[PDB]
Amino acid sequence: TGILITRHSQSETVPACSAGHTELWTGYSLLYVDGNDYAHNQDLGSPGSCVPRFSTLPVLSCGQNNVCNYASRNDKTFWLTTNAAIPMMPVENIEIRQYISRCVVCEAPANVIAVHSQTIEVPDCPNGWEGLWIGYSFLMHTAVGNGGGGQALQSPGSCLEDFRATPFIECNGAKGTCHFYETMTSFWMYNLESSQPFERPQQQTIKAGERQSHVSRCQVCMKNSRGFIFARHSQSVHVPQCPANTNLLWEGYSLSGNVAASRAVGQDLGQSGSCMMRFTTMPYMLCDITNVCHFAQNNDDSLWLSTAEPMPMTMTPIQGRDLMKYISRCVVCETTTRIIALHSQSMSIPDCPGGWEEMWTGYSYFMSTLDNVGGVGQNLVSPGSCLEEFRAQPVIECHGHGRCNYYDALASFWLTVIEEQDQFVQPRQQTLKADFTSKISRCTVCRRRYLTGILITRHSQSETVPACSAGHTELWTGYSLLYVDGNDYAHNQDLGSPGSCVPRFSTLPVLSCGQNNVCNYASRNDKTFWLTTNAAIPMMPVENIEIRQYISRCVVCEAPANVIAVHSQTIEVPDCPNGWEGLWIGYSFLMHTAVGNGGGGQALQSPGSCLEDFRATPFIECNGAKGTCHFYETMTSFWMYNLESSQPFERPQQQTIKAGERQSHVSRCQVCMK
Amino acid sequence: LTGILITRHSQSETVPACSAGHTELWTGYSLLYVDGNDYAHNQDLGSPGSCVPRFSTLPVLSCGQNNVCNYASRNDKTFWLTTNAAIPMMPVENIEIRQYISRCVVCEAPANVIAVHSQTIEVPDCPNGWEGLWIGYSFLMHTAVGNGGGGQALQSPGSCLEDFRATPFIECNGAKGTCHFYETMTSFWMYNLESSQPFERPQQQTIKAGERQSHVSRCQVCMKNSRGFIFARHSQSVHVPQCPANTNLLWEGYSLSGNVAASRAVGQDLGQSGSCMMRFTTMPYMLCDITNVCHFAQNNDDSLWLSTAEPMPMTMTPIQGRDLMKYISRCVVCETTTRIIALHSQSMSIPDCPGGWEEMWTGYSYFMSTLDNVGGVGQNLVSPGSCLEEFRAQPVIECHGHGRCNYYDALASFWLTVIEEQDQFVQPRQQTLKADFTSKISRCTVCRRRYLTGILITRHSQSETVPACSAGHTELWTGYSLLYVDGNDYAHNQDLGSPGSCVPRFSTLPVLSCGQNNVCNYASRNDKTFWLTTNAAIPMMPVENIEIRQYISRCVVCEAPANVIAVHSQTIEVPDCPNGWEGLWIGYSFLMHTAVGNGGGGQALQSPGSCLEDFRATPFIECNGAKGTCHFYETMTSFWMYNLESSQPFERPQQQTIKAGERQSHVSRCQVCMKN
Ligand SMILES: [Cl-]
Ligand SMILES: [Cl-]
Ligand SMILES: [Cl-]
Ligand SMILES: [Cl-]
Ligand SMILES: [Mg+2]
Ligand SMILES: [Mg+2]
Repeated sequence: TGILITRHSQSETVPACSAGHTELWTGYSLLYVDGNDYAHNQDLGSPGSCVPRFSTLPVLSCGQNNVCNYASRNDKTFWLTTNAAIPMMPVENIEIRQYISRCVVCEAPANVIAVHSQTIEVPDCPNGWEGLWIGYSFLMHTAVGNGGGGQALQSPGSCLEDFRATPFIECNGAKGTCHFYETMTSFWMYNLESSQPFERPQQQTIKAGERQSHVSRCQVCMKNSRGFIFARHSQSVHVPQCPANTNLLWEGYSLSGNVAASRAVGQDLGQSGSCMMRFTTMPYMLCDITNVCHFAQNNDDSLWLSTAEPMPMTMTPIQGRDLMKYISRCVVCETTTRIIALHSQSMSIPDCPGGWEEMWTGYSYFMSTLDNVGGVGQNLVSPGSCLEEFRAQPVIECHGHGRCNYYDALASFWLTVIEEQDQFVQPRQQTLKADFTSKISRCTVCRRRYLTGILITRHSQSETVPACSAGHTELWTGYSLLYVDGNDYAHNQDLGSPGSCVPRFSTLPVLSCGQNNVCNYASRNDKTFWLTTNAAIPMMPVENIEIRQYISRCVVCEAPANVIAVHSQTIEVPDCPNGWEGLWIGYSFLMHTAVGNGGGGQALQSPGSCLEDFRATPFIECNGAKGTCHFYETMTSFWMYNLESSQPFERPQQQTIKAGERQSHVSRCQVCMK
Repeated sequence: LTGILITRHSQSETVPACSAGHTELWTGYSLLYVDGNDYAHNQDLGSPGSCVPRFSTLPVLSCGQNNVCNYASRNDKTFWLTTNAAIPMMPVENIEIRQYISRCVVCEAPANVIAVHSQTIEVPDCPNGWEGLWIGYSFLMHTAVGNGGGGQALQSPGSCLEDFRATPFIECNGAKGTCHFYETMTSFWMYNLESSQPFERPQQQTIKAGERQSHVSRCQVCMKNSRGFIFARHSQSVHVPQCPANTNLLWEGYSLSGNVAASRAVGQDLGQSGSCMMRFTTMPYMLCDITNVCHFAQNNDDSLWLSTAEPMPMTMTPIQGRDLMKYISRCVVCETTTRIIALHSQSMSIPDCPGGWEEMWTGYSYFMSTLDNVGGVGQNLVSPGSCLEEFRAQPVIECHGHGRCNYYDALASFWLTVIEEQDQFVQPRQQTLKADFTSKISRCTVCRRRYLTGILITRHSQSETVPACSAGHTELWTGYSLLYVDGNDYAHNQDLGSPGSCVPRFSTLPVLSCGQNNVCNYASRNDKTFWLTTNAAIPMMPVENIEIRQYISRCVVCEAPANVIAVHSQTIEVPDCPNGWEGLWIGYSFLMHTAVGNGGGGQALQSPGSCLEDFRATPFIECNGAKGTCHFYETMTSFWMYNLESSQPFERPQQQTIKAGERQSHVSRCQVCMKN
């Protein structure tokens, strides 16, 4: 059954699958798209980072007035690059090919993960796992400023076989050229060998041939049970225990994320990338285009889940071995079946679906935000969105300097209780003490008790609740959540994830918590964004029960096998891979931008990247505390472009596409099940 | 005539003309801002820097640390005020651009010129003794996409556009040589508050087509008929402050710190009249979109007000309604015959005014406020707005379209700290203060000149030796060349032509941060500072202690007898000074900079700070605040005005990689000029 692994060559060569592993397609290694000044990344370990047809601009931009614009602004694409020497001038048409990494997508017989030693040692695979390749721990990237992204440390995409200081190239979309720029920065996990635990990082500048001995090593491992894994966090100084019917792989320290070059990139707390075997206030170094790397020389941060230990009365930063009292511990566990989280949005703890068993219960944790670096958020189907201890301040901030503290702008967001009758009523402002756990949505983490436990999410893009495919089991129905804009950070749910299908609607489904153990509901200026229906656009915002005709409905279904989207990048519907069968066809939906810092995007292998109805404005903006929703000219949708008339490295030609011609310029897709 | 300059934009293809006896200095094209390396650097539409003599879709060059500059090689943008021409269906190129670029003129005026805003449908009268030059609509902010954009100073004539347009600017893709209008472009205009009580909830509205004009605040641009320099003064209390001696009251109002629209905070300098609004409201503006619809208080935007010492309610719930009166600081706007400056001691000593200057008030050195994911609002350190009479850990309160205000945890303040002489070039000592804050806050004095009007000039040596004043100029102080502070990941700059960029005492951390619960923190987090650097050689690794001084540019602040501007040739030729002006120095046209993270900033093109005497591809250094070490990084970019000598105006820029050995020959030149 179709567990899918993606391999990147970091060269002009197309990589190969192993024997036994069936090749699904080959392509070009896509890192991220910069659309309307918003960076939307693909996971390098996922099939969505392997794009069959190259273009410097494989996307189309669509606005609120039935006009789409191709290659009409200043959007960029970023691709993993090769070992070719850095050119003096930007490269154009077929010379580009020498600089774009190639990739292959393969079906593996069992789960595949990356493990990281955080040292010069190559880490071993866990018992019952075997190595596929070894490499270097690739953590984050920025092209310029804080525009960039980062990898999940559980993902094979965080383990690149070739260490390169500049591992990606930047393409000017409409100019059709690609180049390297001095601001391009890579961030790699650092070799912590023999470092003094909890003491100040020993700053280093490293050059040329000595760089590699300072990079953390990794191995990508496949299970020989299909070997699904997850993390569990104690939120205390005590190491937690793996739940019944799961086996301990390793213990560690709870990594929430990293803030490099003023961009926070989180590690999902359900994944093994949130459980580091070695704690440090600075887990990574930066590497520049002149083959110099700097460790703890400038001003970057790490974020760790914390304990309930109080700040000292002096409120001075914590340093030295005192830090041990403040950092949460974790374990990584292996299970024969998949793990999910369910959120009630009520005081009721949700029950596990029929056929599943409860691993733990907790509180619905949505995101943490920071000042002027964005934030770090959880997938609402991940166990990381279900923390067993409610905390106003669940995350502590640490610096290259070697100290950590709670700083005032650190905020947390949790799903709130929404009584059924209150869904379409204006949120009522409330300030609460952080021991009032009765205002916080409850959650349950479940493993499947043979079906491995795959969930499919479908969005109707209408007022009608959609049905599961025949033979699939309906688990719940809900409303199509796209993202929450909280303290001016946009945290998305992928539309293929059950986390985008929330059972209860509200213009404000979250509350925020801050310092002094105080939480606030509907007390500031937050907003939420939902996939919308086919209803006519209103002349002014809609309010309370009128909102219901503009919110897409959804259903979450349990399916016997894996599901992916495939994209033709042409006007034709793509066939499913050999051995897979189609569930629905649609239009290739990549990313979106909106007012302020608003934006997000879909994984290209996710069913969320395949919407059945093409809509230039597929989502609506809800004013959180006002209880009203509306469409705005600041909303943009990005779809994969129909490249049928283009050569791979041909420069995009500007096109303004009007009315009924828009759909003919949009890539088609099919959602397929093994 | 001392060389006071007024800038007018026609919002049309026709070049505008100067008033009666006003002498024309030059004409040009109306530059709004430049988006370089994903950083927006704006020109003040009321200043000569917004009037650029030679158009290009990309009039700038990008230079890096590794011996290469790039022209038209990335995805940089320019934004220009536009005309009344109909919006095209697709981007326009080459000569088709011309009909869409507003023209401008720079004129010499005999006296000070300001904008006054009614915040109503009524055109405000000029203050007694002032004469109107034009009337218009109150233009506050703009965004092109996301939170990239900027805003006007409400004292500036640039906040008073004669023609109201929902889309008053056009966007040019630098390297493609095309310009266009995009659906995400938004303008923000001050709102007509005629039918509303000040502390009642904003009554949200959606306004269509023909009714939009009647909801826009009106303004008049006024010239003094004394030259009538003005300043604001804030009480930080509900009491209306008094105008100091030898100054006269123009109006009283409420202390506006800034606005946060589409997730971009744009401050009003607290020394300028734009920080003193006649009418308070939690939502002073509306947004207007490209489809001729405006929305007032329908979505989620903010205003920022200087606050009183009134305690938050113990419940910590937001404040609403009549209760808001207790929290909003009051202000006055005063006129004076001479100019106003602030001096900062960086110590517990209160500084004395220079010889020939008289003290108006004393206070504490206020640098900036930061907010979460919208940036921050900062003060010019020579402005009286950088000298607040009362220290406050939380000097600013945040207000919403909803009609409520509160302090929120992410709202932080930054103050200049005490730096002893012996603390310079030493690693900062961490300190968390729960009491005795004033032991670590710099003191300041606001002075007016006692005839010379008190014009101050700043020179940067780009060396470790202090530069000299031009003869006839009086030296007031010397210092170190501060470019910007990166605090809570907001970059707040000092213009290199402002005396605020000349800091008497160096530290890798010259500020401390204060926040909720009345706690201040020095060297406690991860802040950093950027200084103009020297001619010294690039180090192989970060420098420390006795090595840092050779890398920090020195500066001098001098009093000049007449006004001083930079002029730019936009060619390899050194430009002549205007008729009746004489040159002080020559140099290279320095527009903006970007660095790690959210780091960046830029110079006003009429400021001497836009004219550096030495070209350096990496003209500044990055100091790690708490570590006390400084270094150069590949993330540092400098932007210079480009040599357009052989470019036709609407010609498409040609990509060029420019290697060391010819970088200087592609850089516009400048001369800094003083009125005779
Ligand atoms: Cl584009
Ligand atoms: Cl809110
Ligand atoms: Cl460019
Ligand atoms: Cl610091
Ligand atoms: Mg906001
Ligand atoms: Mg930072």
